[PDB]
Amino acid sequence: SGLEDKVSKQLESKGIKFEYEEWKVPYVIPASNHTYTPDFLLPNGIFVETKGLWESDDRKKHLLIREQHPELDIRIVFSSSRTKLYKGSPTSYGEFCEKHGIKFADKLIPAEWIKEPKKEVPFDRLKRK
Amino acid sequence: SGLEDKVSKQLESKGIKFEYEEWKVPYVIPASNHTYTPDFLLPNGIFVETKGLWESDDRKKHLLIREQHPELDIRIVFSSSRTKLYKGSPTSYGEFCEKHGIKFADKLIPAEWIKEPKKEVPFDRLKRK
Repeated sequence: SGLEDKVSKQLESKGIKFEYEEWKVPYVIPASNHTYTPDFLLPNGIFVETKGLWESDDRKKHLLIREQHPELDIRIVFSSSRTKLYKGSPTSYGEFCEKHGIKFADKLIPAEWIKEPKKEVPFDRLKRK
Repeated sequence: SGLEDKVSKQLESKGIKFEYEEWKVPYVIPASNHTYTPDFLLPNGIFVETKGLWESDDRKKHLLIREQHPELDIRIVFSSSRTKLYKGSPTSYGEFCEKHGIKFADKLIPAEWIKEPKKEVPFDRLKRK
């Protein structure tokens, strides 16, 4: 940077010996608690989230929720699952979902999902509104 | 949204009783591990970070570092300590530092800091670049 150079030029001019970016300090960012509210809950126990732009954080949230709540069946309906993860990415929302076993579809809830046999939803583990 | 509207219309048209944003799924964002590399380390054991823009995440980082490594003396030299935290915020970088006990200066490292008596830095706690 320009700032680092000024400071650097300062110390040297005054003959101050110093160390630069020589040392690393470890630290941990504490685990945090959050909640996610799926857009729709179908009678057969299927949760459905609708999504246009699907940002990095949101993808991680889904991967985390699947790891933490494997008995939850949460699927996604995209305006377009072809959209690429980011600017010049080669990977698309749909591809990502396929890689992680996230069931998805475009524009509307597929007819077959609505018809899957109802399953138990662990509501005790959830918090209402 | 167009997507939430179309999907709920599709559901209503098929007679599906669905709950909308009725349930909160709790989840945890895992603790993460990092390392911070101060820009300079003076002979007397004082570390100095040079900062221009200083974002919300960078600030939060500084507080975690002070908490986890209270044995280190980490100070900040800003391009301007008058800069506001974020657009609209009334609080400046300099006021954030005073509120949290972080020593700071503007543009160049204060001569009086350079002159403070040496304090041994516990390098066993740190990791070389």
